[PDB]
Amino acid sequence: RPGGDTIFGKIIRKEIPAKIIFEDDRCLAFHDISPQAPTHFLVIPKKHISQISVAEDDDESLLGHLMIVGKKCAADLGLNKGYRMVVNEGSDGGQSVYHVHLHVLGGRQMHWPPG
Amino acid sequence: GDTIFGKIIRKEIPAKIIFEDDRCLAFHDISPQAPTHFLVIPKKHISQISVAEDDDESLLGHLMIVGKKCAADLGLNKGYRMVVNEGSDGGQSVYHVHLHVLGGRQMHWPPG
Ligand SMILES: CNc1nc(N)nc2c1ncn2[C@@H]1O[C@H](COP(=O)(O)O)[C@@H](O)[C@@]1(C)F
Ligand code: NA
Repeated sequence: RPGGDTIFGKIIRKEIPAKIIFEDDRCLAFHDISPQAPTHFLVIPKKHISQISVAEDDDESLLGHLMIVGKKCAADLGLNKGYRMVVNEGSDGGQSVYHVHLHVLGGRQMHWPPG
Repeated sequence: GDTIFGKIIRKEIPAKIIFEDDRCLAFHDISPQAPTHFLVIPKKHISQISVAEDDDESLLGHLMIVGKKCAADLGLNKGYRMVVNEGSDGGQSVYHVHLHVLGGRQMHWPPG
């Protein structure tokens, strides 16, 4: 299925509702359902890639496009003071949905270490 | 507008370099927050992700592919976290774009 059958594939195909911020031919940006900050959204590719550890060398442009879209959405949402971009990989990374996604958190002071 | 990461790229100060190519450098972080904590930075000086242009997409994605390849070579088979901090709220320390890659322990949520 185009986009796959994880909850993110369903959101890509408009089968499950989501709060969409931006959409193009390569990616979708939408608000996280359990926000860990005043502003917390996700940017996902439309192409299904299960995890960053299995991304191909030709996925570089797409992965960079997730970050460019994440920084554009953050500026459009008024995050003028900054934000944190996060990609979780596997069990130690805390990954719970196996479809690559970039978290963007802002609206508050983010702390160190990042988890 | 030089930065300490510019001195590392230029080999003017020591760093434990993990990998280098013609457009990026990966090296262990001097103040590690996990058993394995390294950075991947572009050689081109982009001060922060908020000012990166559309033409930089391939270079930014290259940081993540190099980061995931370095993590595999460093034995992070149980997973890891990749982080990019922007500005004061993001907790950005050096004004040279850097991708943090942290593993070797359970990463917690929220991510700071
Ligand atoms: C109702 N859904 C959720 N509710 C609550 N409370 N926490 C959730 C939900 N989904 C995920 N998480 C948390 O997000 C983290 C990052 O996951 P990923 O985005 O990188 O895949 C996970 O480790 C989690 C389970 F702590
Ligand atoms: Na610099």
